[PDB]
Amino acid sequence: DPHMSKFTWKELIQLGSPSKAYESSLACIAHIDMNAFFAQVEQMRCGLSKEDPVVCVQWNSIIAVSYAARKYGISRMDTIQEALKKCSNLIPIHTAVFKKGEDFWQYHDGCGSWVQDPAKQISVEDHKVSLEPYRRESRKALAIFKWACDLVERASIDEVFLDLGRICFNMLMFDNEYELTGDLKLKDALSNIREAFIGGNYDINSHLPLIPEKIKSLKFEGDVFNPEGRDLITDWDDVILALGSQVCKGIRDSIKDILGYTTSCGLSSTKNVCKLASNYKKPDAQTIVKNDCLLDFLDCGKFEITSFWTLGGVLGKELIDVLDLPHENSIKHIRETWPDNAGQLKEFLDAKVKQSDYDRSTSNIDPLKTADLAEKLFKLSRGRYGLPLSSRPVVKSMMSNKNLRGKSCNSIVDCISWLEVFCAELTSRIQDLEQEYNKIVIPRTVSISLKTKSYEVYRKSGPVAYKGINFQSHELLKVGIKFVTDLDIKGKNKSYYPLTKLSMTITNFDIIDLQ
DNA sequence: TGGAGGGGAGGAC
DNA sequence: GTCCTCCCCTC
Ligand SMILES: Nc1ccn([C@H]2C[C@H](O)[C@@H](COP(=O)(O)OP(=O)(O)OP(=O)(O)O)O2)c(=O)n1
Ligand SMILES: [Mg+2]
Ligand SMILES: [Mg+2]
Repeated sequence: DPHMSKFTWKELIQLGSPSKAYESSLACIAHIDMNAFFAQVEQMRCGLSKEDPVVCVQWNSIIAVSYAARKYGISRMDTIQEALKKCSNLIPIHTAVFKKGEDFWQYHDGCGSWVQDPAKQISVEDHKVSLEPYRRESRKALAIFKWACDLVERASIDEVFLDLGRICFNMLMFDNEYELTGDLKLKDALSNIREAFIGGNYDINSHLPLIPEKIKSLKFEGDVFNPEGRDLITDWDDVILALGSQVCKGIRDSIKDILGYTTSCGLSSTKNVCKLASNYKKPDAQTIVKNDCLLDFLDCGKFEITSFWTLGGVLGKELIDVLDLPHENSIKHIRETWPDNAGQLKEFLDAKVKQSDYDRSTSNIDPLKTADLAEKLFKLSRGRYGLPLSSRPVVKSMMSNKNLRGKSCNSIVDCISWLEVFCAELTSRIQDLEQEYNKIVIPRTVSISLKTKSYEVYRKSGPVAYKGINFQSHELLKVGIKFVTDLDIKGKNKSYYPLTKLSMTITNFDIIDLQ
């Protein structure tokens, strides 16, 4: 019915449910990504400004580039020498490090491979990286996001998704202060829908009324992706998204004012579109993708099917083959080749996998789950694939890793020396989590993984005992030593020392709430 | 890249 | 039944 909204009361009311808000076509999701994160952390640690060309350095690689340094053409994974050729006033700052034989990490400022003095070197032979300064700042940001929003998923060290559903719903229905103009409040613009909601006489399966003309005065905060110049507010999804953009800006300002960090943000009805949108414009920007602009955005030429989370590896490449996708404009191709429903694509997939020709042992497509795959591709190609936000435990796993150069791990005694660093590092991380979150954090399972001189991988995992935080490092080392000596035996008569990599990972934890 | 963190399949136990 | 090994996803 073109006399009514495309959306129902059900879809609007479900914004107030944390468990179901994501499946609403009115969903309002934000993806927020810290700009040049490790470089910003170092900038703030060193009392530097947004104009200083900082780069964060790990061994000889630039692993984060401030926006000031980007103006010189410096890119992530430039070598430090390459970057110095591009910018005479560069401020390279090495990550913090642990020294082999010590049990604490620190910064050695003024030191690195670009320093002439051999007294101010940070040797790859005798140190390991600590990412803990970045992890600490990430946890501080997470606390601010969770204070502002009831459903936050940490997606990586510098990324979160927010479900703004409750905030948007509540603003839409109950906010009596928000002004659209000097003469018009949100409460008056929305008098019809609020009357209906408070009156309580709607049927959940009925469509909403067409939006009132007065709500078209509501503004989006940020950059609205709109190359075709479409009308900004035409249905209730736009209203919710505009309100969400106002809230998101306030949250991002809290991050900036409290921690000092600039962010980019993407706002849309789905996690996958939000993630693309947050990367569209940087630094310090919010890109908003309206439902009516989804195809304009997805087809702008920046993106392919492999741009979507889960599709950037081997499965994505198999799909390119299986679906005969072109090398460019694959998203539009999927949309137009199976234009009506996902059943069209499922039929195509079922035929491909039913062939005796198809190798189930090497494929990453589950032949029993082609309905799910077809729906996922069908909806992703339209910007309408809604995934829930998880919200994670305090920790799930914890790894300490050292890739080894030359003969720096040439025997079991060297292995154990590095394991001692790993155990000190992990125990310190666990202790910090226990204090910060008021928990008991108990490692249950440990995995040792290593690579030989010939790059062959050897792994072993198993249980670790628990005796309290004061014995944690010892308990971890006990298992580490057992596993490295077990693997040494397994490597007998084979190419082994010197190792090229050794790592320890606590792969399973128990977490106990206190208070 | 190195140095992370997430997640799951399936045979071993 | 759960555990261990190996593999695939991402920043
Ligand atoms: N392969 C990678 C990718 C990233 N990082 C680190 C350094 C980054 O600062 C941080 C977050 O990654 P992003 O991809 O968000 O990159 P930045 O925040 O540095 O830059 P942008 O402003 O483009 O987000 O993780 C890393 O160590 N190894
Ligand atoms: Mg970032
Ligand atoms: Mg990122």
